[PDB]
Amino acid sequence: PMFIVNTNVPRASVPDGFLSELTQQLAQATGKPPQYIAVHVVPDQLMAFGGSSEPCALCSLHSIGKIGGAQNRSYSKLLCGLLAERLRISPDRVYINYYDMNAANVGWNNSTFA
Amino acid sequence: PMFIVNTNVPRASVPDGFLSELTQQLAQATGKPPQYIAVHVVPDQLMAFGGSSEPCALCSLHSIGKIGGAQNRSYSKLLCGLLAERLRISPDRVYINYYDMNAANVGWNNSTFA
Amino acid sequence: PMFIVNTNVPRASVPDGFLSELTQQLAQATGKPPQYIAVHVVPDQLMAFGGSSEPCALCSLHSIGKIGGAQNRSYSKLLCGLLAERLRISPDRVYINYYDMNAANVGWNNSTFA
Repeated sequence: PMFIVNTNVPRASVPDGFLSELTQQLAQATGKPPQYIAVHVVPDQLMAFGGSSEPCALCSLHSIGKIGGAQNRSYSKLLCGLLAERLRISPDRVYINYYDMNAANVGWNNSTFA
Repeated sequence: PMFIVNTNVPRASVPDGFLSELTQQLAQATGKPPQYIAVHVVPDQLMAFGGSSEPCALCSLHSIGKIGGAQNRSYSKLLCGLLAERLRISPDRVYINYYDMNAANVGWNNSTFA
Repeated sequence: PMFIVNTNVPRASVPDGFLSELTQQLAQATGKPPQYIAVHVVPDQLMAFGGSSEPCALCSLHSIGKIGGAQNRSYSKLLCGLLAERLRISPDRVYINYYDMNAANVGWNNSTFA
């Protein structure tokens, strides 16, 4: 799985352990080994949500399977919780786009997963 | 809706109110309330279009509905126009990817829109 | 086609001419003229892969057609090879997401390809 967070919070406010915390929590939530999880955090962005530049986040989660109606509601609770606690972002200023990837459409280690 | 602009134009050339303008224009074009519109502008990027590093942009628009043949032409005229007027990017050096998102695949405030 | 590379390798390690090389190699691999290829390289990113911050990359390739099972294997060998040779990134620390875009969902030059 790969998880991307784009946010206007400054780099100095991103805790040093945040990428490792996300990796472990996503491994538990998805049931996948941590070795397969990639995380990308992009702070200091020029962003607005609802016309306001108060802290916000635009996120994406891509996974081969483990995406769906009930699962995505659970992921949204987990991730809004982490963003609220660690980055101080209000949960109504977070969007998360979920992508169920076909194995033939994910490249890794010179090949694809198909 | 969520609109992202990645561009090699320098940050100093982005006008002060550009995020507000995009928000209002997108609200009018999509018919969705400004409260739910997120905009993200990423300048100073290392980009090329057709092998050249003249000003260019790669953009994405994600929406739950309001995506389709005729609507997307209208959005492209609006958005290429704004980027040409405000950032001085030629419209033939802009790509905009459009994504019709399933409501179950957009997380917000501890749930999804399904 | 549009190709995006996000990496934690520093900007100073990106060779002169890399965006040209990517444009030329992707034109050959996809069969599309170079004029319609856009490339975007994002170094110095805060990223982890498998809970480690050793060099890694998250990439996307979006094309109108020319995406599929066997083609994506060929692209992954090509692109993992280039990232390994030019940026010193191990292929097992690269994900590439492939997107087959409908022509009606790509805006360019004030219109769409539909």
